[PDB]
Amino acid sequence: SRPVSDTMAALMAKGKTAFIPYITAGDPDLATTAEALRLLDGCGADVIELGVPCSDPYIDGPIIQASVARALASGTTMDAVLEMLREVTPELSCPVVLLSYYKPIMSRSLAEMKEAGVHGLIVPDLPYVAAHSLWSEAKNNNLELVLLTTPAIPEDRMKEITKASEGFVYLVSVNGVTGPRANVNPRVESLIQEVKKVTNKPVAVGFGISKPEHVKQIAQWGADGVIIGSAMVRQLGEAASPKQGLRRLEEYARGMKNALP
Repeated sequence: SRPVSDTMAALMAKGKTAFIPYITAGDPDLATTAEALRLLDGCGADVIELGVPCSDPYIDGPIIQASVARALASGTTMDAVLEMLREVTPELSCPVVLLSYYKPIMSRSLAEMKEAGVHGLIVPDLPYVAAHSLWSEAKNNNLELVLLTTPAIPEDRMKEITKASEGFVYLVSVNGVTGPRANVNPRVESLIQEVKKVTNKPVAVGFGISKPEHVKQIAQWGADGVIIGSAMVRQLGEAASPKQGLRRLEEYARGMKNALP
């Protein structure tokens, strides 16, 4: 797979928004996760966000919250995920971005991760104190650390964020937690511009997106990518069964993909 920064940069040269879906590793089970990764890839995922479950996913609404509990129950662990990606990534044409809270990745060497074929990593609650640590650690293992910025971040810290991030800038669309939301926050419109004004890094928007008109709007506004999670879990994870679940994901993923062309 080509690097995330690379994948993002090629898209923007052709003036396009990246389709970046997100599912929870282990929901329903690692075996279903794999297959799902291929569907999304076959559907058009330019980048795939894979969530690693942890005991306290607090920057997550109830939909993902439920997705994690299932993940833990089925027996998913960081060790297992990578083992799963190691044999699956060589099949994926797009890079995979691992997403997990600081807790599960603090006392861990990032070598095993790069071995699994993972390209990027996102840590929502990354303490300001360990930020340079993880940062130096990621780049030493050729893992692009994707930092987030939300509406609450002042103009100046946002510039710093944009400068230290790698792969793309994860622009959180709201201050609340992950979850549906019927309308795209209006602040995102000007915020996108504000970010692209002080940085040439790819700018991707996340949180909320769960309808085509959302992807259509955020794209027209200039975003370089749209990240969609809760809406994607709601299809594969809450389905009455793995089988149906994958079907729904296929039907939903393709639908969100057409809203871009």
